[PDB]
Amino acid sequence: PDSLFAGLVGEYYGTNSQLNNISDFRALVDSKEADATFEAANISYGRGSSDVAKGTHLQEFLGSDASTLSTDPGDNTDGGIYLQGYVYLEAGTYNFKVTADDGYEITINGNPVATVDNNQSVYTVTHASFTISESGYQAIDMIWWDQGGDYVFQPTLSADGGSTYFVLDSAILSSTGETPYT
Ligand SMILES: O[C@@H]1CO[C@@H](O)C[C@@H]1O
Ligand SMILES: [Ca+2]
Ligand SMILES: [Ca+2]
Ligand SMILES: [Ca+2]
Ligand SMILES: [Ca+2]
Ligand SMILES: [Ca+2]
Repeated sequence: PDSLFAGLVGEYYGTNSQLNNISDFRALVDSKEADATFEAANISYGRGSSDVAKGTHLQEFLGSDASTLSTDPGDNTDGGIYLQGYVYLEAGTYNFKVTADDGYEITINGNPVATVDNNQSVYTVTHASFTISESGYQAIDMIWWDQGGDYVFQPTLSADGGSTYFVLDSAILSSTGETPYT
């Protein structure tokens, strides 16, 4: 049985190898069990300095979500997160606008909808629009990593053509696709 909560299933992975791109982080995820798990209920993380993977920086980065960490990871030079679950969206057009250091990829119903395939100091990208064909819980996953230094990850979403954006949080997230009452 998988726990039902108003959030995405979160996994954190650390490494002492360099993360340069999405492929490197996905390979890290493939290579071992998560260094920690957590509930991603308020996906607006950071900003901080001096490496996400060292000391208590992950806790600080995750903020309101850190109280759900399964363990306190040891130090690494590089690290990142893999989030997966469901997000309630009505049929219509949407676009992400993401602030991040380093890179990331977000997919909805298996299709990439926001990609930065490289390292970067903090930068905000307004991504191209996509459509949702049927109202309901949509499958969503995210990866984000830090190669070192500063770190931030805030992927906001607009349903109104970029006039207003919201953080993905417990209002609309579901870990399993069932309706959370938590
Ligand atoms: O990863 C970013 C780009 O490289 C360095 O400037 C650190 C910074 O956080
Ligand atoms: Ca794994
Ligand atoms: Ca630690
Ligand atoms: Ca909390
Ligand atoms: Ca590094
Ligand atoms: Ca960084």
